[PDB]
Amino acid sequence: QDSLSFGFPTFPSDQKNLIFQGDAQIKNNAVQLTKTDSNGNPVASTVGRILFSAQVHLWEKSSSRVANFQSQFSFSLKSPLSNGADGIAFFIAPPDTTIPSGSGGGLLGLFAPNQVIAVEFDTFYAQDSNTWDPNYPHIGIDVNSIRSVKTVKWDRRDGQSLNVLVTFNPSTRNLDVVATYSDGTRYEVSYEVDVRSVLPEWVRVGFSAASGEQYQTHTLESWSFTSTLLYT
Amino acid sequence: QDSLSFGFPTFPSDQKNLIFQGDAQIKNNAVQLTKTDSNGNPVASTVGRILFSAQVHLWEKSSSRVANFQSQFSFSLKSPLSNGADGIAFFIAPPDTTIPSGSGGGLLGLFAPNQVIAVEFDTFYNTWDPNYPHIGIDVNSIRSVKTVKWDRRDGQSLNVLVTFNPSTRNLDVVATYSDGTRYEVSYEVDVRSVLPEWVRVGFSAASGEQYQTHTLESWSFTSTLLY
Ligand SMILES: CO[C@H]1O[C@H](CO)[C@@H](O)[C@H](O)[C@@H]1O
Repeated sequence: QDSLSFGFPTFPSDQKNLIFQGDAQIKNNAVQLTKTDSNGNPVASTVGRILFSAQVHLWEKSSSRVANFQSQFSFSLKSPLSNGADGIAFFIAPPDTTIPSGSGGGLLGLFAPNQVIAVEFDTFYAQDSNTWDPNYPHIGIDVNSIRSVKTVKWDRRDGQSLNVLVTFNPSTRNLDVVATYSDGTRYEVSYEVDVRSVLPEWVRVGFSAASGEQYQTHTLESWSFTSTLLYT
Repeated sequence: QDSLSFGFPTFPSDQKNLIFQGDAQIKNNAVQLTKTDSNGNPVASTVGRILFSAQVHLWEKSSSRVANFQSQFSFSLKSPLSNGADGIAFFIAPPDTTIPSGSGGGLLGLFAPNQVIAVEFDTFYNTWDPNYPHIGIDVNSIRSVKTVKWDRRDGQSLNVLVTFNPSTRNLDVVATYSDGTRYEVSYEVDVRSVLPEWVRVGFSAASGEQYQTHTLESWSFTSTLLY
């Protein structure tokens, strides 16, 4: 299909179109990307992801078309500890994408110790961190093997849902990210990217998250998406 | 998802979200539900269907909701015969649905010699005048619970709109040819009484000893659960 749209106001336990990978599963009408115990508390050493089942036709070389798409979602992170980790990310990858061996912790279940576009919301501390202040969490845009090609400082709020809207306009090639808490606190970051140079014509979209020695829940509460091929 | 929609203005050969069953395959940027030879001519004894891969949440008991959905599509039938058979149908069925054994010819690859709702366009020859083709609505194991006379036009595209309103439970069908000729039929149907909460949607077609192409040219669909 040239066009595809879907919306999950919530995530009841009877899901059919989600592909669960790792520890990802539905609990309390939400997708718990990372494992949680009997009490709803997060645990260490966990990675999980979900992908929508239908593949998205991102671009078509034969018609010189590229899709205009938008992904809106909300999540919340909760941790008994003072420094929850590691983060959650919205990503776009080849259809057969699977959790890379050894991609736990700060690798978010997305990178091995490739072809992908992702927007990560990190709360973990990084030694190097050449694109953001390691002393504070950040939102980062990932293009292929370049993580955080662009970032913006962000604040972690235990238990608070963050509303995010990721939009891509093939005309300007701008990948725009806007995130806000319920009080209106807003974070913005955008970067130019020709999706044709990093991703195949057909892809799958979803989310990934992980917790290494430090942990926190990565609760995806809602998600809507739309894509339409446009000439160009 | 509570809502799902997708659109196929055409059907290029590099499909990813279509479950092809039987002889159904892509040719000339269209779905050829029934088999055709090297010259594109229809052949006898063939059955084929397609289903969109993503399941549709038609209704939900927990929240007392039923979806409002619309399915628009266009198809054309062609045959060297003056009595091309047997027909094409848009249908809704359980996600794991497969072509029933011995469902060829007049059974359109939908019925065995059963949870489903379908709108069929029959050209072969009762709740209808066998003297001419007809559009029929099928509910569960009851074929043509209601029908309306229809005219087959070799090689001409028939645009169709099938809609379902949960408030009235009316399943409406409107079909037209490019000259404006219009055919319509509607029937009240509580989807909860014949289909499970999650279903797959698609098309089916078949030709027995009499044949014709069943070419699905385009298809758009949308569904949203409503209170
Ligand atoms: C101690 O290191 C581990 O835990 C931290 C915090 O969770 C991760 O960033 C890291 O990748 C390892 O998994």
